[PDB]
Amino acid sequence: MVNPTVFFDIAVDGEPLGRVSFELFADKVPKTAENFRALSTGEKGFGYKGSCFHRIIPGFMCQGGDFTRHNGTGGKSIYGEKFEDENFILKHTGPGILSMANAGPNTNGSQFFICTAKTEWLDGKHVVFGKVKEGMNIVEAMERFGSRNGKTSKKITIADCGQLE
Repeated sequence: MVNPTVFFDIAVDGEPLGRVSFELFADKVPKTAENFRALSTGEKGFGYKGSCFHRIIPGFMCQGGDFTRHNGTGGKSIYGEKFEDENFILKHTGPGILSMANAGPNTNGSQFFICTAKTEWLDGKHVVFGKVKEGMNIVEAMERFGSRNGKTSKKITIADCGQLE
């Protein structure tokens, strides 16, 4: 009944901002996004819970999301390392769609980005799946405290996570 949605919080130097959730096409990608459900509630035990960003570029994209811990899992696959690509029936739309940035060839991975601009010229190499349910108003704020080069005037941190519904 209905697709599972996950919420996310955006922090800035310890100060809260808002809340952004993603519907996620668990039906279009019954595999890659099928694991994210467990890596979003910390149920797998590997969940990072309280991470940050790596790079931010206002005008092109953002990228910089992982969950590498001392344990021994790292950012890649919740049930292994890499997995073949299921499909990309999902078209490239929206100024900030959800997908993933990995090697490309049979390696969906866990890496992902935000994207503040329409960049449908990346698809074809990775498996796209996701979107901006609600809270986009925040996705813009973070795209103003950064810097056109890599470094960010501020620092994005996570507070809590899990399943919206």
